[PDB]
Amino acid sequence: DDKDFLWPAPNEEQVTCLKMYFGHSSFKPVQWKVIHSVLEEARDNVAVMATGKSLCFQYPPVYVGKIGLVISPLISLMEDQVLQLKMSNIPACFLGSAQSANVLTDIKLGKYRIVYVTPEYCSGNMGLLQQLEADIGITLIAVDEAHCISEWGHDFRDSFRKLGSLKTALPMVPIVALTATASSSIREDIVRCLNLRNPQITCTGFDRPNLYLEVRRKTGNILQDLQPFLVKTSHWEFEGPTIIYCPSRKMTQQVTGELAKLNLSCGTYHAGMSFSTAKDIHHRFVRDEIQCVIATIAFGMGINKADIRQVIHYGAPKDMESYYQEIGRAGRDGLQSSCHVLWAPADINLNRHLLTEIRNAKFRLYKLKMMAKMEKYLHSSRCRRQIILSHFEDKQVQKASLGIMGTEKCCDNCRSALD
Ligand SMILES: CCc1c(N2CCN(C(=O)c3ncnc(C)c3O)CC2)c(=O)n2nc(C3=CCOCC3)nc2n1CC(=O)Nc1ccc(C(F)(F)F)cc1Cl
Ligand SMILES: [Zn+2]
Repeated sequence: DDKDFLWPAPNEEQVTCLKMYFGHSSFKPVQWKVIHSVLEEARDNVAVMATGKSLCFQYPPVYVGKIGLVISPLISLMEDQVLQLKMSNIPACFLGSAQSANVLTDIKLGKYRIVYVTPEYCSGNMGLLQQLEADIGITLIAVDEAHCISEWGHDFRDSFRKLGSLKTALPMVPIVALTATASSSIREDIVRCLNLRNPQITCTGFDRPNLYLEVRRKTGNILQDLQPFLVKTSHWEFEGPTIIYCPSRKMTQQVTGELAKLNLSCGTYHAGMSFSTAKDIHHRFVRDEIQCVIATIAFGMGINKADIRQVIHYGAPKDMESYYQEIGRAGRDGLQSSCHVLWAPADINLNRHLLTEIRNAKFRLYKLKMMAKMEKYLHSSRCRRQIILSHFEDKQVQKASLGIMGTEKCCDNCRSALD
């Protein structure tokens, strides 16, 4: 199941390095997402993990035989990670003012794969980083406890604000900012204060008991299907901020057309609109000038909005992984939210036909497997949350979710099994 989520697939050399230096035979999907984006795209990342964090930033410099810099204020934990790396035959060291001249020389020569430094040491030694980059090449800079750069976080540190010059001093080096807080507002501050460019955001390890899951059959008559979600007001509206994800541009236009007849505060978003009208819809939704966005998969990434109360997939989703990213945008404030899929067998027939249009054979098989998992989820009588967590989350999140599973607030299948 985990291997199906890996896109693209790791090669043999990547797998051999993982077994030899990290004692693992396979990458976890979130680990692979960060690692692949660093190695192949030199992309900045924000990795939010609630508790295998170290592999994300330790594996890429070890694989390419270069240097990964790790910035952290947790001195004892850095010393322990240095020790664990050495026990696995990985040259690593903690570099600070008390280090020997002989150690800095081997760092300068590219003999150490991972170098741990405090933020204060890093701030006062930028020229050394420019020298390491020009002579050896820095694979990445990891910034641990990254929430410390935020003034509205719970642990602001003066030593962190100076890390905003890393991107200017080393423009080609990707930064992997790591934190254990899933706060949406702290994440936007991490991105801004570190000067990250189009960062890949990952967020994993958290159970989300505030997300109610439901799958229901459609009639195709749009208003008949959406009426149960609507509240007559003086016009009509949803309970709160809502996203309606559709499988095509035409469906976004038809759904928007029906809600516009009701004078509902809404806007359409798809990749066929002009840049200015897309920016307008995005801005109006985050400023709460519109309550509902009717969109294709093109809408969602980079949306800093914690109070999405409802996600509706109007039509069977085509891809299980995309569905997971989309529902993950609901209730980031921790308050009650709902994620509903309204589907019909005809949506699955059409989704399957469009899959034949993917010319790359390897990508078509990956998308076919994401589609088959989505179809199994839709037709299932089992707990929806159990299925989702089994595909995407670790055993501790699965174990932690056992409290909500089986109860009236879990999913539609737990509610039906109850009575
Ligand atoms: C889906 C991952 C996720 C997120 N993302 C949303 C999608 N995304 C982007 O849009 C995006 N991707 C790339 N680059 C940029 C710039 C982007 O914005 C990546 C981050 C995301 O933003 N958050 N926020 C949290 C919080 C957890 C606790 O504190 C509050 C907030 N957790 C997440 N997760 C994990 C999550 O949702 N798992 C989960 C657990 C149970 C169920 C269920 F079965 F029970 F229903 C369903 C799901 Cl999906
Ligand atoms: Zn359930």
